[PDB]
Amino acid sequence: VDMYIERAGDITWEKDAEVTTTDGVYRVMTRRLLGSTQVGVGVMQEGVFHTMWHVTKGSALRSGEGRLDPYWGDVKQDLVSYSGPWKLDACWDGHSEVQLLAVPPGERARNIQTLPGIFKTKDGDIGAVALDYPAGTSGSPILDKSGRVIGLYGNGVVICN
Amino acid sequence: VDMYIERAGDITWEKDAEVTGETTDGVYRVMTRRLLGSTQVGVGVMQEGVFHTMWHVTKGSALRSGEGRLDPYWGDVKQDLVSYSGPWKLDACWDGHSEVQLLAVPPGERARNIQTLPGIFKTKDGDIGAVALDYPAGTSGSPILDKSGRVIGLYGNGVVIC
Repeated sequence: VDMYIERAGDITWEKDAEVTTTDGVYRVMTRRLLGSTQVGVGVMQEGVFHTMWHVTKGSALRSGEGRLDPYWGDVKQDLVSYSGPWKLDACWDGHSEVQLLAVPPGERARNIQTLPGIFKTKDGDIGAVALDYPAGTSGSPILDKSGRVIGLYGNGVVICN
Repeated sequence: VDMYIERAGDITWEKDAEVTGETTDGVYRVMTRRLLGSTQVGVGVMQEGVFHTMWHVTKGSALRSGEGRLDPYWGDVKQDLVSYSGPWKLDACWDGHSEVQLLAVPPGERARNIQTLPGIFKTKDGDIGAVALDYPAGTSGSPILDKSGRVIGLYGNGVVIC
């Protein structure tokens, strides 16, 4: 039994993308007996690891030889930061295309340019990436044209003001 | 509490298996409710009014079942087990040579039985059976069955040898 993170690539906006403990994007992996599972994805920015609460459930993560303890979490927002407070502040303008840096289980990271739908929720309107990825892709970062993370896959995108 | 259980089917050995709300007994998805939808975090077993799953699935957190909150009764983080609303009821063990059936309940897919022979895995305390099959995240807790349909362990937790 071992929960660990594994670099899958850099976070950048890609110009010609397909259309429908260093910083970067990581798979969250779990080893239990003879099995190996991708349980999710997250973002290392300014030495803080960001993912969704349901991916880790606050469990400590191995990175390399080191160990990352949960710093901050909210089950309601379904978010968790490791080694530091939440660092992702960018919001979606509500009209611009975004890029999903999808990291599906057993597959390479790839950017996919897409237009979020607006979804009516309890709290109000939020953006959502309407794309189907297999279980364990959740936490994949959503990027604005400036390469800043505007949300995590499964968790939606907040619209500004 | 954002976690709830949902019956996925009956626990039985299937003859024609591939080879390699309800308070009733059976196999359940463990779901979390987010703003944009529900996510399957695990699977468990309702036997004799007690819900069994793995500690890492719920973290001891209360579940919504049917129209009633289930409170954790027993748990061990080390063995990675938790029973709800009563003590642990699953006592059956693996003989160490017989094939078993994994009643896999993968996220967004129907329950299916697959017949397989566990490998023997070395732990600190000794030898245990381990199902060598790859299922997506959220399939952990899926019951492993002897020919009598009794649960001999949960997927990702291995199978105690008698």
